[PDB]
Amino acid sequence: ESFLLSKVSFVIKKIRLEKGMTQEDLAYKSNLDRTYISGIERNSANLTIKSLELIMKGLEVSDVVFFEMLIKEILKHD
Amino acid sequence: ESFLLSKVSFVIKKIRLEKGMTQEDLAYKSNLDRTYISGIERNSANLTIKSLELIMKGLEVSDVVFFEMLIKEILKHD
Ligand code: NA
Ligand code: NA
Repeated sequence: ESFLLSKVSFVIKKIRLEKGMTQEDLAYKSNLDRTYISGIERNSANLTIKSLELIMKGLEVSDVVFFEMLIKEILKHD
Repeated sequence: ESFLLSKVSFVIKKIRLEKGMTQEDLAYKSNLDRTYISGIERNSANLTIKSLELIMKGLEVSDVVFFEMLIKEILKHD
């Protein structure tokens, strides 16, 4: 897993926890099942753009805020 | 179910999410299985004191902090 794949997983999980959400709440709100959410948060290699859009909606985060949090994580830690 | 039983379950879940843990992470660290953790989060009626001590250990919360969070929930919301 490259730094980018680990940090896409990292930012999904970080926002989910910031929001007080379980994996099962995010599964329900993203229309992707709980094993799929757990899998993505471990390795985001095969997460598709369509599924990332569903997860941003289920986190109630805009795409701009999600990608800004990702860029900050890359800049300050890669 | 009474406010007490609901609030034991609420406080367990609240600390679990504050610790960034899934139900499987907590099951593993408490030595109680995932279905047992999920059942007591729904309804703590049959949670024993010994299982509660295993859970507080798996959350790495002291019994004093656990019970102080429960009293603050009861006072503020009941
Ligand atoms: Na996908
Ligand atoms: Na559950």
